[PDB]
Amino acid sequence: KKILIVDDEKPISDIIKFNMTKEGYEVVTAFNGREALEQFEAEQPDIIILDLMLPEIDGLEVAKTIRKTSSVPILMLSAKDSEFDKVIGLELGADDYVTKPFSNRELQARVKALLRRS
Ligand code: BEF
Ligand SMILES: [Mn+2]
Repeated sequence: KKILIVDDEKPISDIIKFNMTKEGYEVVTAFNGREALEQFEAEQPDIIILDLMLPEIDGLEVAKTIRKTSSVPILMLSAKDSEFDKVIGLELGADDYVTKPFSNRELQARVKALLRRS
């Protein structure tokens, strides 16, 4: 399975990539919202892990745009942890929303759960 990891912070992207590589997934990365949409179109990932505070296009906009044409599972991963943040992310099309800092093991389990019901 292929996972697109969207995060502008390289250290965070690297940690998620390492953990997804350990699960046997193929990993593709994007460091801003524009790169996220370009990688989504070129790579057709099975699941997207999506940061929200991104340069060029924010994660909420990326999710809304992707949802116009695809039902690909989206797991938002952000430091934005308010009730409004989680509700808006889910209402715009996210299948899950995990807050930073996060557990690598829980992330793996949620990606598995999402792939299970998608
Ligand atoms: F910058 Be991500 F929204 F944590
Ligand atoms: Mn960010």
